[PDB]
Amino acid sequence: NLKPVDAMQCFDCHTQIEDMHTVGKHATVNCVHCHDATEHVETASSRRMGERPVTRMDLEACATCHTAQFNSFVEVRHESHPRLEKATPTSRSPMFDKLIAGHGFAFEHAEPRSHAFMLVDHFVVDRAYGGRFQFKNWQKVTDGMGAVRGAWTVLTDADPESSDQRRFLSQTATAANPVCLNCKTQDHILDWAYMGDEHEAAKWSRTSEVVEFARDLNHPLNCFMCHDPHSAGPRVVRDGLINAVVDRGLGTYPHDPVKSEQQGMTKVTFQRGREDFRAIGLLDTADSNVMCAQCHVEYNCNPGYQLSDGSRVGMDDRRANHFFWANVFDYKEAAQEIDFFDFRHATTGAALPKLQHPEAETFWGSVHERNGVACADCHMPKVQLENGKVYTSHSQRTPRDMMGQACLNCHAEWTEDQALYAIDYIKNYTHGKIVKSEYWLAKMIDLFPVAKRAGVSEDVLNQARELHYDAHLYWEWWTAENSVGFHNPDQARESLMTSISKSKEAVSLLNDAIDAQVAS
Amino acid sequence: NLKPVDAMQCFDCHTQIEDMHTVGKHATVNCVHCHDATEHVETASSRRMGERPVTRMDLEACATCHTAQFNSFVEVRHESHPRLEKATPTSRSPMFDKLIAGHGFAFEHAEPRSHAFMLVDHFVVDRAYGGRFQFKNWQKVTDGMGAVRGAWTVLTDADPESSDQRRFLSQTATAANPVCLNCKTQDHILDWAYMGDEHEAAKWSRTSEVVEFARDLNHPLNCFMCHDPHSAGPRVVRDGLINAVVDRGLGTYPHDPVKSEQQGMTKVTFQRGREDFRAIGLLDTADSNVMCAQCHVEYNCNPGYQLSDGSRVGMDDRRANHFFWANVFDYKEAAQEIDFFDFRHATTGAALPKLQHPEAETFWGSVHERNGVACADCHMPKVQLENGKVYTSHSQRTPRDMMGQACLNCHAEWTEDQALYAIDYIKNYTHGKIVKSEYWLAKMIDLFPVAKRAGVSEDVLNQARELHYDAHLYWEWWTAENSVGFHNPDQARESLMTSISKSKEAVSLLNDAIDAQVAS
Amino acid sequence: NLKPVDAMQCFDCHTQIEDMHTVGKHATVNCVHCHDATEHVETASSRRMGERPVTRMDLEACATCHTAQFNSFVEVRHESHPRLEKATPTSRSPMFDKLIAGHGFAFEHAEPRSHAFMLVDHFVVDRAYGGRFQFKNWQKVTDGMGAVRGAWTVLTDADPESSDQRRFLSQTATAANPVCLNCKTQDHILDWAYMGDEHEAAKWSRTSEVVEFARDLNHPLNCFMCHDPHSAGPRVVRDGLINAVVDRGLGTYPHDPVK
Ligand code: HEC
Ligand code: HEC
Ligand code: HEC
Ligand code: HEC
Ligand code: HEC
Ligand code: HEC
Ligand code: HEC
Ligand code: HEC
Ligand code: HEC
Ligand code: HEC
Ligand code: HEC
Ligand code: HEC
Ligand code: HEC
Ligand code: HEC
Ligand SMILES: [Ca+2]
Ligand SMILES: [Ca+2]
Repeated sequence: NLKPVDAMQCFDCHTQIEDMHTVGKHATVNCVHCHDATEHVETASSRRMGERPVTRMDLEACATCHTAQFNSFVEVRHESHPRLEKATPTSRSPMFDKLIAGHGFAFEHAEPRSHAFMLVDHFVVDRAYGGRFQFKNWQKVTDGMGAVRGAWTVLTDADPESSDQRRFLSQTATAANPVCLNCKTQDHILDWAYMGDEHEAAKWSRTSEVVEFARDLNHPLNCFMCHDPHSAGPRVVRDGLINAVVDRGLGTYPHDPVKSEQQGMTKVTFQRGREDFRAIGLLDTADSNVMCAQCHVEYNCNPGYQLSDGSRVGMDDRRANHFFWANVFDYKEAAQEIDFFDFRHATTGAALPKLQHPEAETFWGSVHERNGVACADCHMPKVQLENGKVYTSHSQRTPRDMMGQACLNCHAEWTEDQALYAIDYIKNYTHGKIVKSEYWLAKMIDLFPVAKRAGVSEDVLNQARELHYDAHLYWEWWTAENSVGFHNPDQARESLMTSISKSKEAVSLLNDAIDAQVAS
Repeated sequence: NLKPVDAMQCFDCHTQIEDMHTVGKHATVNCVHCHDATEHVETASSRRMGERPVTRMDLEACATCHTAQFNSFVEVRHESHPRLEKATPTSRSPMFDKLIAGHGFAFEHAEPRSHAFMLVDHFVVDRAYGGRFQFKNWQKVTDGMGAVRGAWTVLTDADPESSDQRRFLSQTATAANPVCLNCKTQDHILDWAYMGDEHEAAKWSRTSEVVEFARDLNHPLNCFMCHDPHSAGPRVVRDGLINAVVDRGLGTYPHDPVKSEQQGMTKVTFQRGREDFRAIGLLDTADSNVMCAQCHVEYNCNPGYQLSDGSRVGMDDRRANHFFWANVFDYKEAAQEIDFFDFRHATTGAALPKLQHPEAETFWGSVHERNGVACADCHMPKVQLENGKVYTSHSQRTPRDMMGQACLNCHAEWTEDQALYAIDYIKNYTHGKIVKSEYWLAKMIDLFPVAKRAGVSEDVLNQARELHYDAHLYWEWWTAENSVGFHNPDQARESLMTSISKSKEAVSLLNDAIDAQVAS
Repeated sequence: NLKPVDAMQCFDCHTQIEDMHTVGKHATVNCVHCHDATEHVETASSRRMGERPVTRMDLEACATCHTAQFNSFVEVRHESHPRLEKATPTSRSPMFDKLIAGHGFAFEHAEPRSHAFMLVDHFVVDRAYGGRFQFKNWQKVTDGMGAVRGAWTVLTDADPESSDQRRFLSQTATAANPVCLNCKTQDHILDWAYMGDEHEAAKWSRTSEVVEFARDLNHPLNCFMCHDPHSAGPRVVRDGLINAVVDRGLGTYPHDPVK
């Protein structure tokens, strides 16, 4: 049984915590729920930590008083098909392997499944750790609660004796690095300096051995990623997001200065040895658009190359942890502003960006976003109970599972079937354009070896490579983005038509150049 | 409240209407239900119209006394997936973009959905009006009743100030022309001369500005397309069909002179200034095979080219509005008889036909057609009511939704699951052959650039182009035709095997010619 | 196929119908839909009917243009349990027999079922006609559409040769009388004087032989009970109601003079 500690004693040294804790809705929640600080209190001074207190980061620390939210979070949506590869004819990107050739995603890229699995899925995907980590057996893939209890309760490491990234199976990659983990867990929140920069007080950083870092991490999507444990108020903890919104002053809604001001973020910095160490972003309001944008964004979390000179940009560089915080039509400019690209296409040699799940940036400017709707309205609605205390569902899943609460409450003119039909109209239309964009990209890509072998000049190949960048960007955004156009159908339409235009331009350029070589 | 007019006064000048109206089941239906003729009657002479009476073409004009039929017609089948592109791996024609390259359908070709949407879908498809028309917002896509009330109640025009066909978005085409509208609406039935020929009394014709014509049209599938408003008797109004069956004497069942005689059509012509202007085809019987053949047929409704000399055949030519009225094995001959093809393939340069939904011509000679079954038996059956006045369902949709009334009433030996399994056997088999036909067509198409670049002779390329015509015809008929072989499975099988044979012949020809060039 | 008649000619004598028909939403609906008046027009004067025109009272006369309303009306609710006696422990009035002893309802009083059956149920109930009328067989009890087509298409009379109310089975009663029928049909609307008073022009009245009257009646709940066929406007036709509301001045809402 827990025994309370005297928080006044802590507050003597922890003024920032005092100011948060005493004012919020956790003012009566004793520190012992999450911290074991006995030896810390015996040894600390006002500027030196002394013995490190233990801080609980398990979600059960919150589930004791918030079982409803915890249970809704950990529910596994069995209809979210697991380990479903996107590069197949029946999934999101039928020609993905040809289009992404040269990139680590060619090894495996599955559709997302329920949040409980995020950390385990990150660890076991074929592109991440060379196949080092596996579930203990193939039955464990169902065990959401187990994954939440801790990744290492359900996973095995092929070689606990080594800590290097290497292939354990031939068709795997070792793309994982420490930045990835920031969107899977915040178990490292006290051990990682802001942005993963080198820091005396940080156990882990962008340049750490990711296998060793992995072994230290257990829990997915900690509840405190969106809720300050001290004030219980809304926040974000993701460094990349704070950096974009606050440090770079882009604001929470870069396209709406007024909304950015009303629904803003306040950066709170915590120090170690009186030197800035870590930060959180306190939100003005409980704005799930910004909470979900901690992870559902396009980002860099990887080494890459400079657009200017093609030189390597390694994990040690700040750019290896970066939120572009730019919609699809501002993205090329945002990548130019940091002088960065992700990979060279294996066939065309083009410098290309790699886009990932840009839901937050896609949502900006959509009809729903403009009308003050937020992710949670459709994906974590309040529960409707005939007789019950209302709480917010933490199931984070498609509104198809709860259309009454997620759509039909606003769309009184529709039945569930009508609303589903509206969704399907958009997704079907968008998917048709994605498929057409891929057809044209693939047609362009296939001409590169023919052009090279026909003696087409490097100048013409480079012209086509520049078009490839744009054709790729304006296509890939939409296979990366999870709503298949729903979050912003007009933007998807304009973008995908732009992709096709670019590819058609490249096809015509290469075809003409090949024919001119043949004629000469 | 409507006030009746004295029809005897009209009949003094309108003898044809008198002869139809006084004899049929609308003999007691007063003209005021559909015509406002007060100023007309004040100003007309026996040969000069004077002020033009207003004629209601809205479906509500009939819904007042026939609500059951109207309601069954306007029902939206939400299971008929909307805006679902056919050129995707999960739809009807996975390799459609490669195979149709050079044709406007490459811009967008979706599966059909419920009839209520036909006119709006025609207006908004990407291949039709350059993206000029859109639904007012993405919610309106569900609104069948709204579309029926009028296209312009649910659509917007990007530029009401101009009337030219142009692209408003890059990846669109402007394939629409006035002939298309004849299979979407007959709001223009009093404003369009037979076949769309130029006529002093016709506001619109094949050569009209289609954007201006579009703006004048509102209602889909008017009830009077199949039912004469004066006699209430069965008819067709579609000029192309009347022209094939009656003018060209092909008959309602070209393969069965006896059935053509028993279930025939009588052309009734109406004049303006004592000159033939428009026509209808009165049917001997209420034969839905011929009613549905007003639209569910292969047709020309577009400019094209002559097979003989390759010269352009424009909208001004009669051939731009043409029902081939020929099954797949008679089609090449029917296209030769008018010296016509649709497009040149973008890759192979072959002159090719473009086939569209030839359900009527495919149905001929099938077991069901031979046994006197008609479209309505499977797609608009009589309602079965424990206690009720029976009426004919106007829902026009797959029999899967009403298997009791559409199949099982004739097929007493089967359960619903057995009947569905029989359908699926045919569709699965046919689809497998469609996919194989496409594989071979694509393999042939891919050899054309290789052959051209290897120096293969024009004589050999032209030989392969002639094979392409046939390979394409005997494949495309079946992606165009909506039943995936069900309407005539033996014919689909023979045709698709013919396609593959033709493609294989072309592949062998080109491969050999390429190898001979390489060896020399 | 119906052939329209000259309604203006009718109106030369039928001013009341003119004032209703020409103004309402049936102004375009020709008389031939509901009346066969050819011989009537040949023989009538404004003061002498001549040949009595035939008036259709069948609901099909309306169903032709109003199929949706007709079909919703005729649907049988199979969940409305049929012939369910109220005087049982599981129904509405477990002690009904004791309490109602001395009244004809003691012989049978079932729960209501769908409107399509009202006239046939009236005819076959044990308390009404001594058991004289039965469904043609026990299968016909399902046939709502049949009952609507006409009671005598689905019922049999045990003795077509007599017209007296008598028992045909021991535990029946003969409570039916002509007034009952006013809440089952209005096929007699042109043959019954207001309230069922004796009248030279009334074939039927309160004192008629109910068995003879019964045989003349076919259709349940005629559509025109609530809708005037001439104006299409809302109405009632039930004499007892008009008498209460108008003649006795009680009004449509006796507890609310404004309403
Ligand atoms: C019991 C000892 C608790 C533990 C452990 C945690 N929380 Fe809590 N929380 C608690 C109470 C009594 C309340 C106030 C309830 C009220 O509405 O009066 C809360 C409140 C929250 C809220 C809402 C805050 C707001 O400003 O609206 C959140 C988001 C919340 N708590 C989250 C949370 C998390 C993430 C925890 C684990 C770190 C957690 N709580 C622990 C009681 C208790
Ligand atoms: C980083 C810590 C994340 C935050 C914050 C949010 N999401 Fe997320 N989401 C994340 C991952 C890594 C995954 C895939 C997990 C896996 O194992 O595959 C997801 C998944 C979703 C899904 C799909 C769920 C399913 O049933 O398939 C949805 C609908 C989703 N995420 C929505 C969402 C919303 C609305 C958020 C703010 C409340 C949110 N997520 C936060 C990573 C993270
Ligand atoms: C936050 C900005 C993220 C970083 C950095 C990484 N991931 Fe992620 N991941 C994120 C979200 C919001 C989702 C769900 C949405 C989606 O489109 O997938 C994911 C999902 C995964 C998955 C499951 C799906 C799949 O791709 O197979 C895996 C295996 C995964 N993520 C691994 C991964 C690795 C190896 C990373 C560093 C290279 C990485 N993620 C970074 C959010 C973020
Ligand atoms: C961001 C991705 C979230 C994570 C991780 C968690 N929660 Fe949450 N929570 C979130 C939102 C957007 C809201 C609603 C805010 C609003 O006012 O609209 C909530 C709400 C809570 C509450 C308040 C009571 C309620 O509304 O249900 C509690 C107690 C709460 N959440 C607890 C909770 C716990 C225990 C979590 C880990 C399992 C957890 N939250 C994760 C967003 C996010
Ligand atoms: C309602 C107006 C929505 C808002 C606001 C947000 N999203 Fe959404 N999302 C919506 C729909 C209708 C769909 C398609 C779901 C389907 O079943 O067809 C989506 C999809 C997602 C997904 C993929 C979910 C899955 O396929 O299982 C993710 C990860 C997702 N959305 C996340 C997301 C975030 C982070 C949002 C705020 C920025 C957001 N969505 C807004 C409906 C709505
Ligand atoms: C009421 C004033 C009507 C209007 C307006 C329309 N129709 Fe009609 N129709 C009406 C009647 C009374 C009948 C006869 C019913 C019977 O079976 O006796 C009809 C009949 C039809 C039929 C059946 C004809 C046949 O020969 O079997 C059709 C196909 C029909 N009506 C169609 C129709 C259409 C398309 C209308 C709008 C142009 C329309 N009707 C108007 C009454 C009325
Ligand atoms: C031209 C005026 C048509 C006539 C006459 C018929 N049909 Fe039709 N049909 C037509 C179009 C333009 C469409 C597609 C509409 C759209 O917006 O996409 C259709 C569609 C059908 C379908 C598919 C319906 C669905 O649920 O997807 C069926 C089954 C169908 N048509 C059958 C059919 C029959 C049996 C007809 C004679 C009674 C008939 N149609 C007439 C155009 C026209
Ligand atoms: C009658 C002989 C037709 C002419 C002329 C045109 N269309 Fe049509 N259309 C017709 C039918 C029977 C159907 C449904 C069956 C099917 O296979 O689609 C259609 C359907 C459409 C659709 C919806 C499906 C799609 O292709 O995306 C559209 C957008 C459409 N039709 C447009 C169109 C245009 C632009 C035309 C002139 C070039 C045209 N149609 C002519 C029948 C007939
Ligand atoms: C051809 C594509 C049709 C269109 C457009 C409309 N109807 Fe129709 N109708 C059609 C058929 C094949 C039939 C049955 C013929 C047969 O005897 O088997 C019908 C029937 C009618 C009837 C008769 C009563 C009945 O059988 O239900 C009516 C009153 C009728 N149809 C009305 C109607 C209206 C109001 C329409 C526009 C909404 C309409 N029809 C369109 C074929 C076609
Ligand atoms: C029963 C013997 C049929 C007759 C006669 C006609 N069709 Fe048909 N059709 C039939 C089946 C079993 C199917 C496949 C439906 C499925 O769900 O698998 C079809 C398909 C159509 C379609 C496409 C419908 C859709 O996919 O939603 C159309 C447009 C169609 N059929 C039209 C049509 C016409 C015009 C006919 C007379 C010439 C006709 N069909 C005859 C069954 C039967
Ligand atoms: C069915 C739709 C009808 C049409 C059209 C017309 N009439 Fe009618 N009429 C109808 C019924 C069912 C009855 C019985 C009485 C009732 O109120 O329901 C009648 C009655 C008459 C009478 C008798 C009135 C009386 O004195 O008791 C007359 C003189 C009469 N109806 C004339 C008439 C004329 C001239 C019509 C065409 C303009 C006509 N009716 C239409 C049903 C219907
Ligand atoms: C077709 C020849 C009809 C016959 C026979 C009957 N009715 Fe009718 N009715 C008809 C029309 C064209 C209209 C007007 C439709 C509109 O809204 O414009 C009507 C109207 C009615 C109404 C509504 C009247 C109102 O709102 O004021 C009712 C209640 C009605 N009709 C009833 C009715 C009955 C009971 C009939 C049998 C005696 C009947 N109608 C015959 C067309 C036709
Ligand atoms: C006299 C002509 C009636 C008028 C006018 C209405 N109702 Fe009636 N109703 C009547 C009878 C004789 C019966 C029983 C029929 C039988 O065969 O048993 C009924 C029955 C009902 C019921 C029960 C239906 C069921 O499913 O069991 C209801 C709910 C009902 N009646 C309601 C009702 C309403 C709302 C009316 C005005 C629109 C109405 N009735 C008129 C006799 C008559
Ligand atoms: C209108 C004021 C009515 C008169 C006069 C009669 N009945 Fe009736 N009946 C009426 C209604 C509204 C209902 C349904 C509601 C209910 O409580 O039953 C009925 C029902 C019947 C039934 C079926 C139920 C039953 O009692 O078995 C029968 C057999 C029946 N009515 C017969 C009947 C007889 C014999 C009448 C004259 C003595 C009689 N009804 C008068 C409305 C009215
Ligand atoms: Ca990226
Ligand atoms: Ca064609």
